[PDB]
Amino acid sequence: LGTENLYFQSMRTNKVIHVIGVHAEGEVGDVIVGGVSPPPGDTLWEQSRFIASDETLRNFVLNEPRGGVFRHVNLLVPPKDPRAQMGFIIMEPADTPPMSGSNSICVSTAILDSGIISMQEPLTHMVLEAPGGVIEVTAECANGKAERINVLNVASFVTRLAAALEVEGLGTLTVDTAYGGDSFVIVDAIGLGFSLKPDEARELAELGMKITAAANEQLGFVHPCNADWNHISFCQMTTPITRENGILTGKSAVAIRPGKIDRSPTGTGCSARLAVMHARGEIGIGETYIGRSIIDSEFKCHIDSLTEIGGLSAIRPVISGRAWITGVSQLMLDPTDPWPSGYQLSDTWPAI
Amino acid sequence: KVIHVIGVHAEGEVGDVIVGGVSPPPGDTLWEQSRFIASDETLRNFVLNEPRGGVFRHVNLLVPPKDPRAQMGFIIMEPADTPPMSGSNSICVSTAILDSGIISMQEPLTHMVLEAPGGVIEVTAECANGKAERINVLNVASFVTRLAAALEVEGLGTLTVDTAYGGDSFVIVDAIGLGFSLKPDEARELAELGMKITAAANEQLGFVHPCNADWNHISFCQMTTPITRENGILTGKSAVAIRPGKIDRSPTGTGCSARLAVMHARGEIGIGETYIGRSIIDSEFKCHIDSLTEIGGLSAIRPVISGRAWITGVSQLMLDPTDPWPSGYQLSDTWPAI
Ligand SMILES: O=C([O-])c1ccc[nH]1
Ligand SMILES: O=C([O-])c1ccc[nH]1
Repeated sequence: LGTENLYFQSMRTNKVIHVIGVHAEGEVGDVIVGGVSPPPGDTLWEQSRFIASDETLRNFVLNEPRGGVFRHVNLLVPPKDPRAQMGFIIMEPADTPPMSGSNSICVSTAILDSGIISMQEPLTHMVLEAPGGVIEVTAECANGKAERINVLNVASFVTRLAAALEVEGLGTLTVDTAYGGDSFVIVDAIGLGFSLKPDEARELAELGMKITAAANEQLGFVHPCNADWNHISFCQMTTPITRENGILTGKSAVAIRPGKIDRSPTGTGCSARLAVMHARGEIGIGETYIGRSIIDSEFKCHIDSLTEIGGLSAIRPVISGRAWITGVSQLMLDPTDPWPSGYQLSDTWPAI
Repeated sequence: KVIHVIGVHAEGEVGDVIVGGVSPPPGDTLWEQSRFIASDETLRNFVLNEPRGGVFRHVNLLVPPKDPRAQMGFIIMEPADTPPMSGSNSICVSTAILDSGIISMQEPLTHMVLEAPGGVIEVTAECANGKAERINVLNVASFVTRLAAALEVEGLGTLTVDTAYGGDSFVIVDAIGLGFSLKPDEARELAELGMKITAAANEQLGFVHPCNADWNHISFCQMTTPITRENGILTGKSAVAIRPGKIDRSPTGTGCSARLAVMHARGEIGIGETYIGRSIIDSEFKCHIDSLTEIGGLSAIRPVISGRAWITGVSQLMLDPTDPWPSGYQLSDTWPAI
């Protein structure tokens, strides 16, 4: 990657994990490329359950002093599904989910830019496996770089349309719940008094935690084909969709536990929102939808095809965005460091 | 274009060290060079802001020293300031310098002289098996500027505080009866209370260093619990609030220096007597007063701060010219707003 192979003899006793730093439309998605053995498990899903329950890797790479609550880190593993060329496990600050759009884009970009999978130009096609299923990727490549990644995400669908939700201090809200590769409660920000400007980030994150907590209590979440994913991960706070020079476009702020707004438009969020829109006849197959984030970054999306999941109408959405490499690192653990799993403090890692 | 960084923390507090890829800033003193870093902001934003840094990082730039006494210089980049000195960061710098081979390592002890923007510090590193395991730093002259001054703080009435310099500037206040324990899960509350006290101290008391007019504000609020003795050794805990709202994970070497100046002014500790400073996560700096001196008309001390650092990784930071955020960004969810 235009990087030097650095070596320091005084560090020879440290365990070492090789990471490529990346963000997609502003949202960090670092990629572990070396130093970590595939977790135990016959399925990728099972491997991800190990990562979630064991916690050792998660804490090492996500906690200060090496990570920070703004990071996500993805572990590359061999594919289990014969269709796939590479598997990956997504580690978010407080969850290990079935999918993540921005992180899948980071993974695709790191894999191709570093030569882990060979690059064709102008297009590279590959199949990756996430814990929540196989995804098909088309990378637009030029000059040895993967410039834009198009991801055919897993089946997305509505679980509740216009449900009532009681939240302390806010009375009764009307919300949707849906799956886009991860689970969402979706609510209008305008009625909550927000326009989704960047200076609102902390207030939106805290408001989002509260709404997601209420939704998990009152509504829950069921994926008809995944009995293991039974909670709402995210609160997606939206402003209404408009048409700009012919193209449908909408903004949201997605609150990630324990309290951080996605800097990207949230690929799973756009997938979920597209599922609601299609259910209400607000968009059809093929039509472009531009999702925007709190910092005005963008994903270009469309519905690729329709399908069905445990008898629910579903969509296969495409999410497209760009990622950029921010660095390469070797993470080390000195056996005498008194914080081998890092630490968490409420000043920089939101409590609760 | 690639910046080479050794990641380090000293007693929990991050102090990454840039060891290659960045030319020294213009200036005829290290202070002038640090002023360029502070005003230009390009390097600071790139290494401290997300997506590469985070509000919990500090990053140090090695440069050739301007002071003839020194062998290596460094510029400390903290989240909202580029200050004269930082104890934890000087320990990370010393550790990285020796572990990387930038200055040769002798065992069992290496002696070196470094230059921070606030002046020259003398370092003795305890080295074994090719590693610098413990760093002993003779910090810059430290002194009290006000003992037991009144400070009005909204919601708290009137506090009695000290202001002092330990290589950076402090308002020092007793946490007992302020209603928080010095515990990791009170970190956010303490950081916010600290910002508020520092703001009040800057408005009502201010800070002047006799030797340099640019060191003209109070950087930190040091919230203490009373001195005790543990395992026979005088010891005290503090939580230091770093702008824009983070508690030092180390005991704060400049804060220990300032507290020692107060203690000495009050006859609570003599020259050579060990004092252990403790942090919110119970990490430790072993300190003592080495000697006495005078700064302008002020009585002052030369304190030694001792701590251990550990390498967290080695990194190469890069910037893609099409990246829309070449200076990163700051958002209030993870980077506390002013
Ligand atoms: O893009 C996404 O789906 C995502 C989830 C969390 C952060 N980004
Ligand atoms: O050890 C210190 O002096 C320090 C200042 C800021 C963080 N640590």
